[PDB]
Amino acid sequence: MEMEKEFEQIDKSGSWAAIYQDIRHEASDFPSRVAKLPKNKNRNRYRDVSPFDHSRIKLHQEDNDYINASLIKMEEAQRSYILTQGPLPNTVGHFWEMVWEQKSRGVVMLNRVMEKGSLKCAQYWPQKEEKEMIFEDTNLKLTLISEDIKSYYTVRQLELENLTTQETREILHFHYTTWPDFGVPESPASFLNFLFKVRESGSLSPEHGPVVVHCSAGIGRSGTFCLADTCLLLMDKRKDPSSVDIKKVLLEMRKFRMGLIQTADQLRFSYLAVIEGAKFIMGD
Ligand SMILES: O=C(O)c1ccc(OCc2ccccc2)cc1
Repeated sequence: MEMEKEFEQIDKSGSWAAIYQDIRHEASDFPSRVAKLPKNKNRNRYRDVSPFDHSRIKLHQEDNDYINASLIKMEEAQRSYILTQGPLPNTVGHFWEMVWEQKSRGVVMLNRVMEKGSLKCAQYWPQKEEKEMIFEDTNLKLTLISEDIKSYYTVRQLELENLTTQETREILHFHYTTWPDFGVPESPASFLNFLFKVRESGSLSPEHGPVVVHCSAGIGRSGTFCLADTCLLLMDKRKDPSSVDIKKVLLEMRKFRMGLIQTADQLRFSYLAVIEGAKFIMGD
């Protein structure tokens, strides 16, 4: 079926939970043996969210190459994404090592450091120009260059230096700051505006390594971001945009990381975002 009318048909029939459970039943199951080794326990935030072995990002280190991060490679859309958990106190150096080694231009953050009165990820970037951060375990230096605070999101320019070689690179930090502590946003308009700002920066384009996107577990909000982006790109590429099937795209993405889209409300919100976004790309 088309998307917008499938949407109203699920609303009128109130069957979002049943649709979402079908997706959960049909989703791929692949091994995640490296994630579960005892030496990696303090590298995982949640015991039930792990990267598959076949798609995990490897650190370029011989001691321990493990990080909780996955490469989502979308062949028809010609887009790749790295989805990862919010960094932990003992993985902030690994996180920036990955950004460096994978040649990423941008980092997309979809959570606040504290939500619901608890810490959802480490404070992993510097908050003042004159107070830079050094990660001694991976030999990297990180400096805040500039910061632009808007009503729904903040963009930061950061300088990452590899202290072994003295090479430097400019990284863009795109921080969506207004996702509610509970539920999903009422309108997708600010989330879509944010996606378009990431696109306009070059961070999603083939001349760079894959964008790094995270929330707390790296599957829920993060899944919503890449699902909406890929669906909108396919609607632009194909002769028949009504052939784009958001449930089939989501199942393709779940071949590369488990659990993408965590609730039926996140699934409904993803439909809403793609539907409204497709009108702006052209005009209604
Ligand atoms: O009739 C439909 O079922 C439909 C028609 C057009 C359409 O395209 C939306 C779009 C998105 C992004 C760029 C250009 C067009 C999607 C679905």
